[PDB]
Amino acid sequence: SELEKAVVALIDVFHQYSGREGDKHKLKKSELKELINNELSHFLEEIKEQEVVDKVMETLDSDGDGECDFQEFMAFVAMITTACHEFF
Amino acid sequence: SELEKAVVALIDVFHQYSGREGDKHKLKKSELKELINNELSHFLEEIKEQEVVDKVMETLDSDGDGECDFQEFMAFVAMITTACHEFF
Ligand SMILES: CCCCC#Cc1ccc(C(=O)NNC(=S)NC)o1
Ligand SMILES: CCCCC#Cc1ccc(C(=O)NNC(=S)NC)o1
Ligand SMILES: C[As](C)(=O)[O-]
Ligand SMILES: C[As](C)(=O)[O-]
Ligand SMILES: [Ca+2]
Ligand SMILES: [Ca+2]
Ligand SMILES: [Ca+2]
Ligand SMILES: [Ca+2]
Repeated sequence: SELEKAVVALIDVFHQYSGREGDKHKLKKSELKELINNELSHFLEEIKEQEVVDKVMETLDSDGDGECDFQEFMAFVAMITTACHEFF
Repeated sequence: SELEKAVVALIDVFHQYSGREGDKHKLKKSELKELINNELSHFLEEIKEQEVVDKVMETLDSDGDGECDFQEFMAFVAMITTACHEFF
């Protein structure tokens, strides 16, 4: 179904980005930035400044380790979906 | 992108199911049951018993109003994705 498709897309995109460098299970700042810029260009403004990279991670980073893990990525997804859900 | 596709699929599926009866913004038990049975047949066992319908809603229903709203649907999605994410 389309829902099952969306579930595996969420898994797949996190993984193409998280596995690039360092911890293959977490998104560092440069990997988060590339995900947003390449994969969310219709929902979010392109990130061009280091201070925005820094602030975005600061916001997503619930447990405070400096990176975005899968659960944190999932909360980020829920935020965008809710924002899109109620624009309409 | 495939991620933006997944975001709009999440919105769309909740809405086709929630708007069927009563509150057009919330999933009652029969609407939740149909969503899981029709749209999650590869991830979850088909629900055939009222006690399972009752227990599933009890689990998803964080604020205690007897129905599943959008934020609660989003937490349910995060649970299935995490379960699927780490099966592999
Ligand atoms: C082509 C679709 C564009 C039409 C549209 C839209 C729209 C309104 C608000 C958002 C959005 O996702 N923002 N996310 C935020 S503010 N951060 C969590 O997206
Ligand atoms: C065709 C794919 C089947 C292969 C597979 C798989 C798989 C393992 C675990 C789950 C799952 O989503 N369970 N969700 C639960 S337990 N409730 C929150 O799915
Ligand atoms: C070694 As690689 C292509 O996952 O950065
Ligand atoms: C009136 As209807 C087709 O949204 O249940
Ligand atoms: Ca990484
Ligand atoms: Ca973190
Ligand atoms: Ca309803
Ligand atoms: Ca509820």
